[PDB]
Amino acid sequence: VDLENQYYNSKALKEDDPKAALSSFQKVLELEGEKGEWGFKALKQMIKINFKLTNFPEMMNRYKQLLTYIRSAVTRNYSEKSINSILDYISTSKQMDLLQEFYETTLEALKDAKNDRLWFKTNTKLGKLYLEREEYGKLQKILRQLHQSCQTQLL
Repeated sequence: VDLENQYYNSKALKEDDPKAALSSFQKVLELEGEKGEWGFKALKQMIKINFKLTNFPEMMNRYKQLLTYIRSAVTRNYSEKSINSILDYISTSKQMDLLQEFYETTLEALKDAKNDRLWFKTNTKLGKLYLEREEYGKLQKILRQLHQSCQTQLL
C-alpha cells in the first residue's frame, strides 16, 4: 500500500543538494497524507535542510505543516523525539532571535491536555530564553502555567 511513498522518500533523501530535492519531498507530500508518516519524515528532512542553509520563514511554514501530525497519523513519542532533536540542532546552530519564535509556535500547536513533559520542557526552555530576553511580564504567565500544571518538576 505504502510501497511507493517509501521509495520516493528514500529517493528524495539522497541528491546531497537541496536543489530539486525539496520539490521531490513536496511530491512525496503531494502523494496525499493518508498515513501520513512518510510526509512527516519528508517535512522533517525539509526542516533539517531549510534552517541549516539559507531562508528561515519557509522553515517556519514547513514546521507549521509538521505540527499537524502530533495527535493524528504519527505517534506522540516519535513526534516528541523529532521536535526535541530539531530544536537541539537550531539551538546549536542559531540563537534566541529565531529559536524563541519556533518554541512559541511549538507550544501554540501543542494544545492538548495529555501533554505532560512535551508541554513542560518546551515551556521551561522558553522560560530560559525569556530570562535571556529580559522579559518578566510574559515569563510570569509561563510560570503561572508551569505552577498550575502540578497545583521532580516543581523544583
